[PDB]
Parts: sequence; C-alpha cells; structure tokens
Amino acid sequence: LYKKAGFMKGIYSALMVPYNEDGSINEKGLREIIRYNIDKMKVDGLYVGGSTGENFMISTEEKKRVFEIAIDEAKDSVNLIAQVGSINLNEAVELGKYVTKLGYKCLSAVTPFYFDFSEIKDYYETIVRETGNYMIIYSIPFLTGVNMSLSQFGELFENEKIIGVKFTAGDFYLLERVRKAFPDKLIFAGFDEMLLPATVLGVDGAIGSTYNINGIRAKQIFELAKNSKIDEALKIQHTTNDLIEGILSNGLYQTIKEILKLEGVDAGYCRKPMKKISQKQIEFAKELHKKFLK
Amino acid sequence: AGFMKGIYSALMVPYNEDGSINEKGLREIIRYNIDKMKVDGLYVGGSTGENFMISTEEKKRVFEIAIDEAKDSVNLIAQVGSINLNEAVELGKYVTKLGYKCLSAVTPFYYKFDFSEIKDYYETIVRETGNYMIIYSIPFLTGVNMSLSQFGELFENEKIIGVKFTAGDFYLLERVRKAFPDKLIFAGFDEMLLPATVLGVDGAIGSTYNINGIRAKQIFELAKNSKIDEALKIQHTTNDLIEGILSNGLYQTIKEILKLEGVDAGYCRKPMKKISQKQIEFAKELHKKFLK
Repeated sequence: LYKKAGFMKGIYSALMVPYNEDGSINEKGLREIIRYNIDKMKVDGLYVGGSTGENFMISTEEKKRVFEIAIDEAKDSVNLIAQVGSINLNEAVELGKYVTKLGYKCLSAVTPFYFDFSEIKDYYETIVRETGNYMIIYSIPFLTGVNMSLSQFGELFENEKIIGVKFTAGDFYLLERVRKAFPDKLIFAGFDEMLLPATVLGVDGAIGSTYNINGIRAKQIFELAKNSKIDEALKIQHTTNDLIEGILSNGLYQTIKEILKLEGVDAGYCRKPMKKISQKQIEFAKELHKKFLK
Repeated sequence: AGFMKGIYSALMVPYNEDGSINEKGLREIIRYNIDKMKVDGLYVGGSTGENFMISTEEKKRVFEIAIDEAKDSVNLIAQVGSINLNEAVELGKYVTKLGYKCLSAVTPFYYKFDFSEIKDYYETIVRETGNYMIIYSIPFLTGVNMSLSQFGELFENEKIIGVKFTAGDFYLLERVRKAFPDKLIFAGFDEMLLPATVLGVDGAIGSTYNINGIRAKQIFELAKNSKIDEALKIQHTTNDLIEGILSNGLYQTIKEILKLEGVDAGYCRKPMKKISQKQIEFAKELHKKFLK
C-alpha cells in the first residue's frame, strides 16, 4: 500500500560501540565506527542501542551519550532507529522522550523478560503515546520467548504509529504470512545469514551486527535479489555465510571488533568483565579479514 | 542425479474403514498427480501416505500398485525407513526388485540412536540394496537434529545422493547447499518453497502438491528464472490455501479436496479423526476459492 514508509528500506548496521579500558565510552572510536558504516559500508541506516552483552546493564546516562553522539555524527545522512526498550516502562519512556528531543524519528523496543500479551501491548503503546514517535516492534517481544501470533501482530499493527517489526527468528512461513497480512508495514530481517531468503519474501531491509564490517556484500544481496539477479545474490550469500560461520565460531562481537581494528577503526575490545579474546581467536580474526575483507 | 530434479507429491493413500488399502482409489490418486498436477515425481511411502501407521505387507502393496500405475512416466522415490532396520532392508530390497531406482529413509527414531548408529543404518540399507538413497530429515517429528559435519559423513557415500530437508533452518539449508554442490536437496516444507528455491534446492517433496502442484511448479520455475515478484504472489496465494488446510486438518482436508476433484481418496488410518461437518464445508470453500 502507498502508506508504507518505504523510504526506510535498506541495510541497517546494529551500531557497534567501542569502550575505553576503564569501561567508559570511547567517543572518538564511536565516531570512527559511525563514519566507517556511513562512508565505507555505505549502509542505508543505523540502528542505535540494541541490547547485547556490553549494552545491557550500561547506565542510561551512557546510553543517552551514545544516542547524542550517533545523531550528531550521522546528521541526516542515513535513516536512524533508536532502541529504547529492554528496561522498565517508565525508564523506556524517559529514554524515548530524550532521543525524540535529540531528533530521532523512529524508535524500537523489546520488552523485559519478566509477559502476558496485554502487558506487551501496553508496553509498546505507552512508549508511542508518551513520546509521540514511531515504533518498530520485535517479533519476539523478549528473549526467552517465541515469535508472536499473527493476530497479536494485528493487535499491535492496529496502531498507526507502530510502523513495522524487526524479525529476529527465522520462521519463514510466519514471515510470509506477516508480509501478506500487513503490506503497509515495514519488515526488517534480523538474521544476516538468511538475508537472501528473507529478501525474496518481500522484507523491506535488514538490521544486523555483521553489516558493520560486511555491509557492502549485504547491500549487494538485497539489491541483486530484488532485481532479477538471484544466481549472483546466492553466490554472495554463500561467501557472506563462510565469513559469518567463522565469525560465529570465533565469537561474534569480539571478532567484529578485531576486524574493525584491522580496517583501521579504533574499536577497542569487548567491555566489562566480559571474557577476554584469546590468542587463537585473535589469529583467526586476522585470517578471516585477510580472506574475506582485506 | 540431475534427472531427479523437480516437484514430487508425497503420495497419499486411500484406506477403507477397516484400514485396508483402497486399490482403485490409489490408482486414481496416482493418475491425478501425474496427469493433472503434472508432478515431476512421486514420493511413495512417506509420512503423508500414513506409512508409519500401516503394516509391512500393506507398505509392500502400496509400492506394487504405485509403480504398476505410474510406470516410467515420472520419477519415483520409495521411502523404506523404519525404527526396525531389518524391515527397512527387507522393504528396500523388495522395491528395488520392483524397479524403483531411488530409496529414501527417515532417520531412525523413538530410541535415542547416536550418530554412528544412524550412519550404520543408512550405509546398511545402501549396502544391502545396491540402490541410491535420499536422507529423510524431519526433526519436528523425529527430534533428530543433524549437524553440517554429520551430513558430510553421510554424503561421503557416493550412493547417498541427497536429502529431503524439512527443518525450517534456512542457515543450515544454505550451508548444506554450499558444502555439497553435487548432492540433491529437496525442500520438505511446501509453505516455504520460494525461499528454499532461491537457496538452490533441486526440487521439493510435499503433501500439498497432491492438490496444489500446478502452483508449486510455477513458484519453483519462476523463482529460478528471474520472476521473483510473480513467484511471491503465487506463494502468497498458496499459503492462504495451506493456512486453511492446516487449520482444517491436513490429511483429512487434502483427501476431502481430492474427492471434490472427483478422486476417491478414501479414509485416513485410525486413530486419525474422521472429518466433521464443519471441516467438510470448510474444505468445500477452500476448493471453490483456490482450486476449482
């Protein structure tokens, strides 16, 4: 339908945040990662604040500082989505209000793992109505759960400001059903290693962490599959998944940071008392870079 | 084995009230698949044929009729797997003698066999029959989840020529396709035919092709030939039909639609529930909207 926010289509990097040794934000490194994504990966958008290991119990003051820097550095060059969930509802509202005042024009949220569908719906609709901003839902509204039902999607998509969904589990029957039932909503693939089969089911783009270093190939897959070049897209998805297979066996986030540094980006190391990367994983990351990205 | 590519119906079998085979109706279902659905092949003795609900002798009679009626007009695969390896070899030898040129076998289930035992099972059927083998992988029913390196171990056997892939794991599907470009991969999930096709599967084996095989071949061919937009529209229409089939009872609704198409599709094996008035009328509406 013509009412879709079609300008939002494309490849979004789940923005990696670098940290200093003491745990604070490496603001200079963060600006380098933003610039690398915009200028070298050529991403269509940035997805800021997704919950990972190092992201989760960081202070909201540091969450806010990441949001300020990201929109200051990106300006209006790419689309932005700010994830403001994974915290209590009143906390998520004050964060949604803050990023809205900063100028973010689209929110996303996943709920905390405390549950009933009425509580999920109220969580989303509260953020929307208290911030006045647009909202991308998650297909799985918390971690240890499963994808929502088709009629639950309808309850949420009844809200005009709930404009799309990040699809995080690869149920491709449900993905087809959601695409058919809501042609006016955006669907973003959350699974980088399944971008090609998602693209032919009509997803509007993809949100992923590997696009920080593999955004060029990802954009090629998306574009070729939508323009009658499926054989070429499949070969690039094959190459991409050789890289992803190695990234996954070597530790996803620590390997992305190592390859960023091999590309000259001051990405540091994984934060917190999160497990230190090993000498063997350092060497494997170097081999992955030489073979796939150098 | 490139000549085996394409769309295979998992052949349904009509049973009488007492569970015995309705031979007249079985020939009618075969004729409908070959002549009207225009399938490239028949997958005989699979889950869809209620294979695991019937006796060894009843399985043999289904295999006899199917190849007698189909002759060499379409490809034929005979599913001979079982928890009983001695039965699997017996059935595999029997259908090989009948003239079937390719076997399939579900992973042995119920007991928690480890992978070395699963490998012995496949290699034993191949060794004892001399026939080709397609791995039947269906974790939703068996609980057996096979790794990429485990597929590699099985695929070192030159007569294990492919896999019927029913796990909805499209990362694993892409990894198997890349690792084994010389093997056949058949999609087992009719409602995900389009995404599987663009990952390079060689065909599909499905229950809904007994009645929706025309659209299935369209999706497959269009997606391989730079018509993705058209293939998605037909997958969308197909999945409206499949969504109704699933809500109405899969086996009962396919058999009911076959009857609306003039094919005597008989009953399901007990304890499969008999179809209800509500389900009969729903099937009539699916037929009128999607297939008449």
